[PDB]
Amino acid sequence: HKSEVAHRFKDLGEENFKALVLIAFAQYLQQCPFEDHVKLVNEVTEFAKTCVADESAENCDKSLHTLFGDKLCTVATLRETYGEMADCCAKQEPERNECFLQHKDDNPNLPRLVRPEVDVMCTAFHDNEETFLKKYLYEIARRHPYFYAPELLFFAKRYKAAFTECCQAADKAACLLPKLDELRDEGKASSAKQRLKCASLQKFGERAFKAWAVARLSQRFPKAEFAEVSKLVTDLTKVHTECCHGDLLECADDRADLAKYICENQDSISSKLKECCEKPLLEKSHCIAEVENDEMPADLPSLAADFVESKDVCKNYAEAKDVFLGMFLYEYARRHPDYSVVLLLRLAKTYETTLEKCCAAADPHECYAKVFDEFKPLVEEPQNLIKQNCELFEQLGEYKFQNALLVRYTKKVPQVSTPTLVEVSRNLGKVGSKCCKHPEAKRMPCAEDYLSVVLNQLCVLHEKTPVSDRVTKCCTESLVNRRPCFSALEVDETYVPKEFNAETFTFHADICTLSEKERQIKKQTALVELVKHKPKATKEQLKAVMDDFAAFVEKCCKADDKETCFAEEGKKLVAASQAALGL
Ligand SMILES: C[C@@H](C(=O)O)c1cccc(C(=O)c2ccccc2)c1
Ligand SMILES: C[C@H](C(=O)O)c1cccc(C(=O)c2ccccc2)c1
Ligand SMILES: C[C@H](C(=O)O)c1cccc(C(=O)c2ccccc2)c1
Ligand SMILES: C[C@H](C(=O)O)c1cccc(C(=O)c2ccccc2)c1
Ligand SMILES: CCCCCCCCCCCCCC(=O)O
Ligand SMILES: CCCCCCCCCCCCCC(=O)O
Repeated sequence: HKSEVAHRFKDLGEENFKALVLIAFAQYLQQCPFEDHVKLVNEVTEFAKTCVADESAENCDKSLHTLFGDKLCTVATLRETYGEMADCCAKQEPERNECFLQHKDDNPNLPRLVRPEVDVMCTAFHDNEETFLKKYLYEIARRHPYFYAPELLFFAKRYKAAFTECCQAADKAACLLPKLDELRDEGKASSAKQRLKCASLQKFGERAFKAWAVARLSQRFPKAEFAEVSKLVTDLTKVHTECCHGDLLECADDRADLAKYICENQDSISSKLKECCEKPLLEKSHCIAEVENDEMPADLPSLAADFVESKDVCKNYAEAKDVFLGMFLYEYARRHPDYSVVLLLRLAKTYETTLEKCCAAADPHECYAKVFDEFKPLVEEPQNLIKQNCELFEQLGEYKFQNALLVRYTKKVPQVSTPTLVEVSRNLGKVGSKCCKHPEAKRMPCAEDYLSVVLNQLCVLHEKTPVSDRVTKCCTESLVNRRPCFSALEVDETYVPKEFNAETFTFHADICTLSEKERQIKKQTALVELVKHKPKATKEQLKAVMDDFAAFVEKCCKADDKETCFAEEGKKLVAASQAALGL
C-alpha cells in the first residue's frame, strides 16, 4: 500500500478507527486525562483523512508504528508523568515500540471505577452519548492496558445496546443492571482468559500449547483432515505467541491473515464458517473464534482399531511420538465435543504412559489391550461432579447453591481471606447458572472455560498473598491436574478457629435498603466468618443460625424503629448463637 494509515482507516471506518486509536493511546498513556486523548485521536484522525484524500501527501507513507510512536513522543507530560518512558523516544522502531510495551503498568494506581446510579447513566447517555461511551471506554482501557482493543470495542458496542434498550424502559434499573452485571462478568472473564492463555504459553511453551489447540480445533472442525488441523495449529501458534507479546498491530494483522485463509478454505475446515466469513474484518476473527461445532462425520470407526489392535501401533509411536499422540487427540477430540480439553489431555497422557511401558514389554498388544479401561474413570469423574453439582444447583437456587459452596470451601481452606472465599463461591454459583442450563453435551466444555478463569485468578491472587501450601500445590501442578487437585482438597482438621469479633456480626437497618447483591454479599460475608469462627459446626447447626438470622432481618426490616430492632434483637440473636455453639 502507498499509505498504511489510509488503508486501515478505509478498512475500519471513521467510528471504529477513532475508537481503536483512543483505546491504543489510553493503554500506553494510562495516567493522562480523557480530554488529552480525544485531542490526540482527533489529530491522528484528521491526518488519516488527509492521506485517504492524497495518499502521496507528506508523512502518509510512514509505518503505523512510526506515526503512533511519533505522536506518543509529542506528549508534554511524558518524562513528568513517566521518567524512563520518555527515554523510549530516543530509540528507532521497533526498539521504541518494544520499549513502550515494556513500560505499560499491568496494575495502574487508579481509583476503583464506580458505576453511577441508573438515572445518572441514562441521562448522561441521552444528553451526550459519544462522550459517556468514549470516557468509559478510556477508563476501562487505561485500567486493562493488555486487553485486546478490538475485543474491548465489542463490549463497548454491547454496552451501547444495553443503554439504548433500557433507558427508554418503564423499569430502567430492572432492565439495565442485570445486563451491565453480565457484561462486567463477561469482560472480567475475557481479561482473565487472555492472562491465563499467555501465562500458560510463557510457562509451558509452544509444544504444550500445540496439544491444547489440536484438541480444541478437532472438536470445532471434526470434518477437517488431521493435516488441515495441524496446519491451523501451526498458524494459530504464531497468532498466539504474537498478541501475547502485546503489540496491537502485529496481533490484529496475524488474526486478520489467519481469518482470510480459514474463509478462503472453508470447504476443508467447516460448514458453519459461511456467515462468519461474510462479516467485516474486525468481526470476522471474533465470529470464527465464537463459531458453532461442525457436525462430526457420519461414518467414523472406533479408535481401538488404529490405537490398540493395529500391527504398527508401537512402530507409529516410535517413528514420531508427538505426531502419533497428536493423531490420538485429533481422533478422540473430534468424536467428543462433550469433553473438556483437559480431560482429553489426561486420556492422551494416560495413552502415552501406556505405550511407553508396553512397547518395551515382550508382547506389546497383550500389555496395552485394556488401555481404554483406564480412560473410563478419568471420563466418569468430571461427568459425575457436573451432574452432582447441577442436581444440587437446581434443588436449591443460585444463591442457596453459592451458600452451600461457601461453607464447603471455607471448611476446606479457611486461611483464604473472606472476600476471596465469597467472590470465588459467588463466581462458581454463576458457573452453575450458565453451564447447568446448557444441554448435557456442552456442559463439561462450559464448566472448563469458566473454572479455568476462576481457578487461575484465585491462584494469581494466592501467588501475591500465599496462605495454604495445598492451594500452592494445586496452583503449581500441570493445567491438566489443576482442577482435580482443587476437587481433592479435604476439610481442614489442623485449623484453629478465628477469635470472636462483636462488630463482624453487628447488622444495621441499612441491610433492609441495600440492593439484592449488596445484601447477599453482606449475609454471605457473615456466613464465612461464622464457619471460620466455628468450623466443627454441623449442617443442622449452620442452617439453624442461617434461619434464625433470616427471621431476625425479615422481622426488623418491617419494624417502625428498625435501627433499635437491629441493636436490641441483634445482641439477643448473637448471644443465643454463642450459647448454641460457643464464644
Ligand atoms: C457469568 C460468567 C461469564 O463470564 O459469563 C462467569 C463465570 C465464572 C466467573 C465469572 C467472573 O465474574 C470472573 C471473572 C474474572 C475473575 C474471576 C471470576 C463470570
Ligand atoms: C464496566 C463499568 C461497570 O459496569 O461498572 C461500566 C459502567 C457503565 C458504562 C460502561 C461503559 O460504557 C463501557 C464502555 C466501554 C467498554 C465497556 C463498558 C462501563
Ligand atoms: C470494572 C473493573 C475496572 O475496570 O476497574 C474491571 C475489573 C476487571 C476486569 C475488567 C474488564 O476487563 C472489563 C472489560 C470490559 C467490560 C467489563 C469489564 C474491568
Ligand atoms: C473445582 C473445585 C470444586 O468445586 O471441587 C473447586 C473450585 C473452586 C475452589 C475450590 C477450593 O477448594 C477452594 C476452597 C477455598 C478457597 C479457594 C479454593 C475447589
Ligand atoms: C457444573 C457447574 C458447576 C461446576 C462445579 C465443579 C465440578 C467439576 C467440573 C469438572 C469439569 C472441569 C474440567 C475438567 O476437570 O475436566
Ligand atoms: C453469631 C452469628 C450471627 C449470625 C450469622 C449470620 C448468618 C448469615 C446468614 C446467611 C444466609 C441468610 C439468608 C437465607 O438463608 O435465607
